Amino acid sequence: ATLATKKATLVAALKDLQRVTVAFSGGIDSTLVLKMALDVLGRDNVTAVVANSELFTDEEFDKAMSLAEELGANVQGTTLDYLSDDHIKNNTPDSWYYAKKMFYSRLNDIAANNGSAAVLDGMIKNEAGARSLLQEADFFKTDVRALAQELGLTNWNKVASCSVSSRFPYGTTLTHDNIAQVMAAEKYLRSLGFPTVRVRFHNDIARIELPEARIGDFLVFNDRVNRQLQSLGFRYVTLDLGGFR
Amino acid sequence: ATLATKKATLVAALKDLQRVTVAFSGGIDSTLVLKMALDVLGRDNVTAVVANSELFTDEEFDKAMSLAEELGANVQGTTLDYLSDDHIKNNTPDSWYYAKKMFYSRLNDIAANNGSAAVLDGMIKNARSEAGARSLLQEADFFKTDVRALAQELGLTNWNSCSVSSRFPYGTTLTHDNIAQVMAAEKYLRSLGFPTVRVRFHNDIARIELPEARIGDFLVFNDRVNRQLQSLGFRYVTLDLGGFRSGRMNDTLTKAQLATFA
Amino acid sequence: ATLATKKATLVAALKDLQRVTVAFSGGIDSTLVLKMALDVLGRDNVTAVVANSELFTDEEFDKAMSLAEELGANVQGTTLDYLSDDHIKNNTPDSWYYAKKMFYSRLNDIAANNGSAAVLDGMIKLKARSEAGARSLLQEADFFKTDVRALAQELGLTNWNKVASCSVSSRFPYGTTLTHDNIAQVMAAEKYLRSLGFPTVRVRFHNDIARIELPEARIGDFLVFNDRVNRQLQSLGFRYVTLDLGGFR
Amino acid sequence: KATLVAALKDLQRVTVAFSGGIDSTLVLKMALDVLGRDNVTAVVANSELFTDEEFDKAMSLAEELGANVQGTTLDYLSDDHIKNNTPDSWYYAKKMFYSRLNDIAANNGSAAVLDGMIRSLLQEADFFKTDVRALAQELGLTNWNKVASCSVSSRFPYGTTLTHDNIAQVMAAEKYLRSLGFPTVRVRFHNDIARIELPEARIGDFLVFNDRVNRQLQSLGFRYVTLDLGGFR
Amino acid sequence: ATLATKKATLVAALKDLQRVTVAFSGGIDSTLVLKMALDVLGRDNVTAVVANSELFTDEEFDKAMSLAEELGANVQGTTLDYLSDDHIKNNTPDSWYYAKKMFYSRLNDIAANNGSAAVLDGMIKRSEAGARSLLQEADFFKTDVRALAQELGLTNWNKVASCSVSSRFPYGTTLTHDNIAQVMAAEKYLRSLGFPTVRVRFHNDIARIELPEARIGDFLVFNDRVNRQLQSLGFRYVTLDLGGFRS
Amino acid sequence: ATLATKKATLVAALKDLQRVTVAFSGGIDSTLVLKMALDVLGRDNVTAVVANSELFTDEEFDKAMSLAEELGANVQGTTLDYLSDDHIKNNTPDSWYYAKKMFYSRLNDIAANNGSAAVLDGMIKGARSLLQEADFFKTDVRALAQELGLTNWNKVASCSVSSRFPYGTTLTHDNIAQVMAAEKYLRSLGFPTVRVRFHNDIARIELPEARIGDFLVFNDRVNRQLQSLGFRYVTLDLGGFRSGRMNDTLTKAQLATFAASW
Ligand SMILES: [Cu+2]
Ligand SMILES: [Cu+2]
Repeated sequence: ATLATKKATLVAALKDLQRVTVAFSGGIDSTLVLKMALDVLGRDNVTAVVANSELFTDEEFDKAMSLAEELGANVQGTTLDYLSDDHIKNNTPDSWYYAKKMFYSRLNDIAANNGSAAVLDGMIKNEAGARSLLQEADFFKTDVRALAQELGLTNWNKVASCSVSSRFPYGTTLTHDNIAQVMAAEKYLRSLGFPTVRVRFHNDIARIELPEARIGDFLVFNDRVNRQLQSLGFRYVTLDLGGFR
Repeated sequence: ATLATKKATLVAALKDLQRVTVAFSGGIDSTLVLKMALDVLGRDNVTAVVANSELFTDEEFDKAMSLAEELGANVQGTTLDYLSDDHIKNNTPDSWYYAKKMFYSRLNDIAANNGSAAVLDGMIKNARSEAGARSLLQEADFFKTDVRALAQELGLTNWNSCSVSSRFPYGTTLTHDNIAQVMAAEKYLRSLGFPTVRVRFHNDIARIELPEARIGDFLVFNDRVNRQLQSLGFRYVTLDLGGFRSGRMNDTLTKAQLATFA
Repeated sequence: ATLATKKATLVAALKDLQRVTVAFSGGIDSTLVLKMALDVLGRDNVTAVVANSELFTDEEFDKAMSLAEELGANVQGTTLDYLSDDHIKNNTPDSWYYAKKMFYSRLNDIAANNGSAAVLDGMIKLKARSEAGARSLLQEADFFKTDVRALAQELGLTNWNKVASCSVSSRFPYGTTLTHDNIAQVMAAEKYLRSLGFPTVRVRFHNDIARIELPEARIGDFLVFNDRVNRQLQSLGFRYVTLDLGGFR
Repeated sequence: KATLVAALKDLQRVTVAFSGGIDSTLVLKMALDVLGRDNVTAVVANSELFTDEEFDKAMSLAEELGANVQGTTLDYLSDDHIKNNTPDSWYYAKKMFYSRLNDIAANNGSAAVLDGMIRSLLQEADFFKTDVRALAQELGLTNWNKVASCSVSSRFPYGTTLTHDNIAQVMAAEKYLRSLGFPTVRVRFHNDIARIELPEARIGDFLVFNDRVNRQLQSLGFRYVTLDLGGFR
Repeated sequence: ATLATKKATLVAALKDLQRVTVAFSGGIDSTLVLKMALDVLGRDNVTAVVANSELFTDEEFDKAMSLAEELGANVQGTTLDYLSDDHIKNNTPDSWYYAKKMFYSRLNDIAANNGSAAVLDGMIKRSEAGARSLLQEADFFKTDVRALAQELGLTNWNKVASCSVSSRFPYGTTLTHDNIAQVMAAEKYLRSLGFPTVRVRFHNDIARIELPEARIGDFLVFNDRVNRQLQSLGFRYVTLDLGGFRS
Repeated sequence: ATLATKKATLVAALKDLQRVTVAFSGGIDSTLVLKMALDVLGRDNVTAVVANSELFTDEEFDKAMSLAEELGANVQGTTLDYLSDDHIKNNTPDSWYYAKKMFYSRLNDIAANNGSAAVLDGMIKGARSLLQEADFFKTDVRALAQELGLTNWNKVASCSVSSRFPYGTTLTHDNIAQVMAAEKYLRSLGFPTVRVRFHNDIARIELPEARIGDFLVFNDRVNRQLQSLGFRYVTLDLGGFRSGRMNDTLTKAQLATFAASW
């Protein structure tokens, strides 16, 4: 279908739910849903929820909270304790399931206790107690961008967030100390101009993953990065030859 | 002139023409023309035509058709055999004209059989000879800023390319095989992060043109490119030292010696 | 307060004024003011002014003019001669105050001659601005940078000048006296460098030495351009052309 | 030079510890010249801790200098201090080396074992690398081994158990990296991680090889192939 | 099998010939033959010949000529016109054979008219022209050549064996006086920048430059200068091979 | 003329002079003169003098004096105070002459005490440059230096530190030490050929252009180290070391007018 019929589908689904709770991450999908909900139902029928957790950065949460206020939404912070579950804490291969369970269950309690008809998230085309309307309307990454520019949406988080769990090998126990170590290492690298980066944790070895197109530009920073991540507790600071992923 | 009077000129020409067929590329100018024609004459008086060829990728054909449908237009696909004209197949320096003639001839066949008064294109101020293609934006004295002024004014925000003939030296015969070879090499290079790229074809040699500011970024990919483009059929994969568009970024002395050497 | 009440105060202030002249830079603030004026008073009561001078590039002036026209405004270009004021010519710490004095004084002349009630600028929550009686309507209505963006999305604004282009005086040490020739030398050097793909760049002037500042993340990309930049900037009159090892700032 | 000639003449029958390097090569012929080919045997050790290419180049050079040459084979991994790579392993390895040479020299009637360190008669004659270079050409010597090697144990953490496999893995990886033009290189072994040390001035020249080195060192058994940002040392 | 036995064999064969002419390249093998010939037969029975051609550079001919003087030998330069043979001129895969055939035949004109018994070259462990490889008949391997060179105090030879410029041309493209000079000047310019092992491969209007891959990073600073220099030499397009040297 | 005949010219020249003094810098030229003199005249008639000054590093002095010992030459040190001359101390464009005159007067003052006839230097193609008289070129010195078994010279040319300062600048112990410490730090990093040009608070680093890409990994360490030595701004010259010598034909001629404009 055309973008007009996909948008009309979205409006009808929203009109029928009447009052919604929106899982708000700050990326372009969730920003589109949140802004479409506000324009169809108005601020007082839309609660935006932003998850605050130890597995994502303080910077991403702060920008999301302020982004929802900029979009004109009542925004709420909720705090998740992902490490309270033994599967997540010990970083087993199915941790994604226990983490997403804890998230949507908290979001269901929020929407149940404020009278919302569903929880909305930003899943698109190409979690059963969530409605992903963009995927129900057959939106693709191309469509979300087309519809966002039409509404004048302009200020979402342009770099993808993933849980810090992925920086640790399966079986490694996540702790406050070693999560903080990875977060400070990745934060410093982003501060040098590398928004997409991974510091993979191998105890005394840091393995840095960069997009291969940036590795040439990184050379000027070797020695400063070496000394900075050593001051954080790594003994060996390395650059992965395979690049990012 | 004022932007308000240039628009009134454009509507007068549209209202007077009653039924039109628009060559629609997906760029801002063809998008403006199509949307003004749709707004002045209504959906059942406007056929949007999108051309599919061997000289362009299927992806641009798909995105042009999606843009015309999203504008709410009756859209028609037509596919051309550019390689059946030997001025084009043998790639002489004027193939651009014989290609545009073949294109405008098919568009005038479409306009004759659907009862439209003219064929419209999106050429602005700063082929039609024998066809009768009217560039109403240029007839109403539109400039690139005026097209954007009217496009924001009408709520247009979603618009989208060069013929593959430019990748071959004059006299080299274009074939389905060597066209596909060039298109795949350019696509693979784009997938590595180089959106502006040309793979110039010299039979068994591939000559890659890059913006000079990216050549340093490219080195990590040399061996992968070399082996990828060798599997695409090139024997030698090379990088042009002048980069993409030679001379533009040189100093006033060697810009003048790089132009004299052309 | 809410966005919509600060919007209403802003609409009220415009309605009373009827005819306005807008100092238009192209950044998010000036474009917000200009767009609120166009939508409250109509195109025929809103003159947008863009200043042209020796201390800024022809490229930034042309984009500001094109942005105002593209947003649907009647736009006017005014050329200021900042080097005729001794305070600016001598490159002292108060040169900016005299430059903005000369700007607001010209804008009050443009506004008298087209029948405008106020001069509007894009300041949000300064001595020259008040003395000239120019109005910061966003600042009166208690806008902050987040409100400016909230309102700009609400109105569908998505192009403004994201670069904060800076006066060329910052390329000279305090006390070095600006001339037409050494300004032109630096301006051509930065224009040449931007044309190679380096949009954020400074050519600091140390008499016969040019000291180029690049973001450290770009210096590797620069290597292929060493010899061309060396000869181009010498042909502009520098004896020595150098690259700062510390980078930008 | 006068000092060196004095000491060798007095030693009558000698055996030379032959490294293949320029210093060691001086001592062999320097001696062959004053004591005769029949009473100077050159021994070159074959081990798992040094490369086959360095062993093969040394022995043929001793014949090239005109010497009775012997290859003795040392099993350094038979010592538990070496096998487990403790901080004093250099001492237990050096004992096994010089003890095998004192067996060969005792057995063939050699009066001493000599090596090339600047008994180190070259160290006794106040030689430095420059003095060694002028005198070596002086007898028309032009062929040694220009790369002076270090034991493969330094590629392993203290406490890591050396095995035939993990040594071979390290040796093939460094051999590949040298083949690409990086003669000074270390492949430090961290189980599934390979950590490459290059001189910092070569790291830029290396970029063109990232992807090939990654795949080559994985096919050698590493899961992750990395480059140390601090560089060589 | 010993070196001494191999040396004596070489000495015996030289004594037998009495008057010889040596094809002298400057490499270590041709230097060993020349020095052993001078020692066993004396200066007036040994002619050293150095070939001069369009297929090699002038400074490479001069360095071999000056090295032959350093050994104390009467050396004469001879110049070959390789481009006169169509097998070489049109660059067929057997062009190497006709060049070397033309080479050894000129050496036999010189050896006939100076009364020499054989033409000697340095092949180690031709057959048409009767040229003798005494190092090959004396069972020399690279280590024997090196051992004997040290014995005689030989330390000066060409360590970089030069290759005919024919390898810069594809099979079938015809060599001309101009396109050789074009390729040789291009390579000379690239060496002057600090890149000693390099090839400028010729593809009509395209130059395909081969560099060792580990130097390609170092090359970037010269791109534009190399581009314009080789265009001023007559190439329309100047390119760098992504596969590197001997791709 | 072969090496053989030019060497005999040199050997003939040495025998006639009987007693010599050799200006020994440690480069390839002086080492050839010094080693040829000993082989013609013996250790009892070849006085070698090596100069120590404030304009050169202690590393050069010690490296030069050690070599004369290897060549078996009687070698003595002499110390020159170049900073006592106002032409050298204030670095005017003829500073080079008054420095070389002050050098040669010490070398001839010594000549009489030695009892030597002439004083010899390594000038190639009352001083005497026998290599220059015998028609030696840079290539001839290399061939004869191998034939005589010499492989020690100082392989990188060293020049007086005066060239690191603009004409008119007063040389001091403070600024000389600053320039020398900056250069030694850069040499310590793997760049044996380097210059730190002194422009008051600006350091301008000259590198051979083939090394500049290799330098990027040290930008930050060099920036901070040279600031600690007293420079405010640390910069890299875009023209490099010996600007123009390695440029294409057109742009070499253009950088040569740029040079001669000052
Ligand atoms: Cu880059
Ligand atoms: Cu390098």
